[PDB]
Amino acid sequence: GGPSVFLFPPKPKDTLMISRTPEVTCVVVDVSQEDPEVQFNWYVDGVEVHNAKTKPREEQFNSTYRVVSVLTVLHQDWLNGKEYKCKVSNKGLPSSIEKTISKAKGQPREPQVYTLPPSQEEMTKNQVSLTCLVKGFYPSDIAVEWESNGQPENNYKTTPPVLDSDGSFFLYSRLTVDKSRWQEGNVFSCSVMHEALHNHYTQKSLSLS
Amino acid sequence: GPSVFLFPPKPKDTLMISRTPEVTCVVVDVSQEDPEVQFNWYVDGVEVHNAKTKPREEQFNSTYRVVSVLTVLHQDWLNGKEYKCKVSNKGLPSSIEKTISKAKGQPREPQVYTLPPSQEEMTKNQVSLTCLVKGFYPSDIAVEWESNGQPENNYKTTPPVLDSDGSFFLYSRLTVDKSRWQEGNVFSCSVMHEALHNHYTQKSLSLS
Ligand SMILES: *[C@@H]1O[C@H](CO[C@@H]2O[C@@H](C)[C@@H](O)[C@@H](O)[C@@H]2O)[C@@H](O[C@@H]2O[C@H](CO)[C@@H](O[C@@H]3O[C@H](CO[C@H]4O[C@H](CO)[C@@H](O)[C@H](O)[C@@H]4O[C@@H]4O[C@H](CO)[C@@H](O)[C@H](O)[C@H]4NC(C)=O)[C@@H](O)[C@H](O[C@H]4O[C@H](CO)[C@@H](O)[C@H](O)[C@@H]4O[C@@H]4O[C@H](CO)[C@@H](O)[C@H](O)[C@H]4NC(C)=O)[C@@H]3O)[C@H](O)[C@H]2NC(C)=O)[C@H](O)[C@H]1NC(C)=O
Ligand SMILES: *[C@@H]1O[C@H](CO[C@@H]2O[C@@H](C)[C@@H](O)[C@@H](O)[C@@H]2O)[C@@H](O[C@@H]2O[C@H](CO)[C@@H](O[C@@H]3O[C@H](CO[C@H]4O[C@H](CO)[C@@H](O)[C@H](O)[C@@H]4O[C@@H]4O[C@H](CO)[C@@H](O)[C@H](O)[C@H]4NC(C)=O)[C@@H](O)[C@H](O[C@H]4O[C@H](CO)[C@@H](O)[C@H](O)[C@@H]4O[C@@H]4O[C@H](CO)[C@@H](O)[C@H](O)[C@H]4NC(C)=O)[C@@H]3O)[C@H](O)[C@H]2NC(C)=O)[C@H](O)[C@H]1NC(C)=O
Repeated sequence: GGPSVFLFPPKPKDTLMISRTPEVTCVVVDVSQEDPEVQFNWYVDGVEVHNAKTKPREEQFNSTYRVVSVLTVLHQDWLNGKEYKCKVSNKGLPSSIEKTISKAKGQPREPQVYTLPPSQEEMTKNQVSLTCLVKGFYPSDIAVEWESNGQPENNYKTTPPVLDSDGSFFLYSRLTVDKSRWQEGNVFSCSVMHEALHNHYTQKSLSLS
Repeated sequence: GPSVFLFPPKPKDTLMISRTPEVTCVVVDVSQEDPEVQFNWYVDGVEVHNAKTKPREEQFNSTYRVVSVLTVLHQDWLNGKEYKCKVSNKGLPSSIEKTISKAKGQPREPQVYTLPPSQEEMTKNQVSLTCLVKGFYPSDIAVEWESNGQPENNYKTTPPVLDSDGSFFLYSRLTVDKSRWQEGNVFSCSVMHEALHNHYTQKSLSLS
């Protein structure tokens, strides 16, 4: 047999906001009962760190255990492409497993944000679609949000990023609103957060006029 | 050990009786040590034998790639019959089994809306023509663009997204030169779905 190790990147919104906390997560599955206490070693560009909180064994229904270690990272380091390494080993055993992760390499490209009002044919329905097109960005790590008059909006869905011909990404975010709120003149805003934007943030408004 | 993958027929093939839909079972990572691979097809439990098998293929990583294709009936797929692929090989200690069928559920008609480019995009050399297709089920769908009867090629489509009402939506973006849009050419977004009358609909989009 043998345990498996998976490494997960922080959330884009966490890396692009100084006030939030980005976390790299290392997950070990298929740990047997009589396996020694799993130990973790974290490395940032080869340099070992020690500010990683490790969680206890979590029994799964397939009679294996699950162990999770979480490392807090600096926004500056992750956005500069530093390499994070998770070294998993049992206490005593010489076998060791390593996994690494880092940001996508490549030239960051600034996204272009366009807002599209609902089609004239959709006005007959009870609810209209507000469309936010975000194209031409790299890497694909991005966060899109909707809001109106300050408060966040709730009923929106965002497509996965699609790789475009020029090597950049684009996606669409669709906010569904009641037609009444669109005709009453309310202002809706599409917030985009990407590392290639000024202050990692831009915003485009959309209202009936 | 090797791995097996099972693919559904193309949505365009299942929505036109003039075309032929086929389920595709692909066996990859077969080692040259053992080239013998056996297929067994089942349609709602009943085994069939009318499926063909493409001969082996080389790979840049010193592996093989054998394919088996079963032709299905349009009514059989749209009714939800399960299709099973049982791959037997010496490289597999027990035969791998893969099943597939159309998503069960009440079909829902797609709404298609064409959206012209944003005013802010007119400052670029190319503009974006957007086709919103929402409220459809199942996710099997085909979206194409054409201008003045001839098909367009420079478009990309997002994968279907599960909306909160249990239906799917997607966007298709046709990229055209700003000149062509400004000259008044008519572009059409074609959508093919089983819940549509004649399985086909198209919405146009022009400057005036
Ligand atoms: C015993 O059970 C455990 C627990 O499973 C749970 O319990 C059982 C009983 C069932 O009920 C399960 O349904 C239930 O989930 C089993 O543990 C599982 O083990 C498998 C592998 O054997 C793992 O699969 C991997 O999954 C990752 C993604 O995992 C995320 O998303 C899952 C849902 O989609 C979610 O369940 C996971 O917890 C995890 O969630 C993430 O968590 C972090 C932090 O917690 C969070 O920040 C994230 O937001 C969150 N994400 C989401 C979406 O929620 C998947 O990525 C792996 O695929 C990679 O590796 C494959 C090789 O193993 C490879 O084939 C793939 O192509 C892919 O390869 C990667 O590709 C990327 C490209 O993008 C590349 O960059 C990478 O380098 C490359 N890596 C490699 C190695 O190739 C993989 O599929 C399960 O996650 C894991 N579940 C849990 C809960 O831990 C255990 O296997 C069982 N044991 C036995 C013997 O049966
Ligand atoms: C050696 O090389 C070969 C060949 O690779 C080729 O050559 C090398 C030299 C490189 O240049 C490669 O870049 C090049 O591709 C390798 O064979 C590959 O093996 C991998 C697996 O390791 C396969 O990946 C899977 O791909 C499927 C989708 O496959 C289609 O799309 C591919 C492009 O995306 C395309 O290349 C394929 O040919 C195939 O195309 C289809 O062809 C049929 C034929 O008629 C056609 O009808 C279809 O229309 C057409 N489709 C398209 C889209 O074009 C992908 O879906 C798989 O992901 C699932 O499986 C993972 C592993 O199980 C799992 O971790 C994922 O999470 C995911 O899980 C699935 O998720 C869906 C939805 O979420 C769910 O419904 C499923 O149930 C679920 N399944 C499971 C099991 O969980 C997977 O990524 C490659 O396709 C395959 N390449 C070819 C050409 O077959 C070989 O691996 C190499 N070996 C070594 C040792 O290196």
